[PDB]
Amino acid sequence: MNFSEQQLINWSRPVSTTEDLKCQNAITQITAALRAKFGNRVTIFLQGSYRNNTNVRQNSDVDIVMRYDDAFYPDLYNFDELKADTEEALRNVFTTSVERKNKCIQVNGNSNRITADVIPCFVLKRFSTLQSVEAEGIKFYSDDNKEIISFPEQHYSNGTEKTNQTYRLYKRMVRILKVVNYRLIDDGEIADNLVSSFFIECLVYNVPNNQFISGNYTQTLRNVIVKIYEDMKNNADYTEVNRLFWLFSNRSPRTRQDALGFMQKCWNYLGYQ
Ligand SMILES: [Mg+2]
Repeated sequence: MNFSEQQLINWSRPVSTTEDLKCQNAITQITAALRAKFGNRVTIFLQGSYRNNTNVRQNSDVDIVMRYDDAFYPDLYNFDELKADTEEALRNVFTTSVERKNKCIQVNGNSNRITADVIPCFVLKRFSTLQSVEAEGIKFYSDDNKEIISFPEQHYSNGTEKTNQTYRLYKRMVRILKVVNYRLIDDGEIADNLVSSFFIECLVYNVPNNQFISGNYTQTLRNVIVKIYEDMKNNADYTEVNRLFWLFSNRSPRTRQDALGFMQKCWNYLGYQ
């Protein structure tokens, strides 16, 4: 195949992490700006690639969640106002670096801090039929009126558990496939939204643990791609990493065909035979 075992190992490593000075600087500065307005009425935490340790690009943007939750976690008002107040708190400090986006407020970085997406949100509680329990996550609204929900804590914990059980290969395989995704996008071979990082993470999550072969990145990656590809042809019922909801739920526009096509492009790019 086209890339050596060592090249796959190199691609499997995290590139940006929460240890990075520029990441710490962004979190510190943004946290101070938000606390100046909201005090203890919010919980601030990370989600996305810095939280799950799946970054494969230098100087990656960080996703900082600001959960307005005074009603649920009190000190021992609609979403439009929350997001506007969040934007104001950030603009007072970061001025022209602040840009409102559809699902977040972006705070553009500089020589000393990474860019950050600040995600104002509320507590969400929803019943999971998969687990027959009420689950707690977050909810917010996009500027184009979609209700966006997430379970970042359960996503974090389940992904960490799987990597701990697979010789650390679960997240290493996610990272490799994210690298291939960016390369295919840069080459114009796939659209930049054929698959997202979240989608890749969920696809690999559903590959059984016994497909991850200690110390064999080439064969593990082969197993991962073949398993997802075949599962997509076979109409498989994949879960999200959070194990609370189905990946191919009728709430989500992404499809098994998207995953099948992505796996094919990865297989061809990597040169497996
Ligand atoms: Mg992200």
